[PDB]
Amino acid sequence: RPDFCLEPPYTGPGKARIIRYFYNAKAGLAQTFVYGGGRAKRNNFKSAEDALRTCGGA
Repeated sequence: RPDFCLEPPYTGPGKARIIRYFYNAKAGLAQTFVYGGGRAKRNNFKSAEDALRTCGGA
């Protein structure tokens, strides 16, 4: 599994409220989070389906 997939989400310092997806380590689900619009980390997807294709598999 890529090495960023089990990290908590990262809002960053931006002031936007963009609804992105992260792969939730505990649950194994794609979940929404509020992204601030800059300085993303890699557990940050535009859709649930992208989060699962990248992070869902062991």
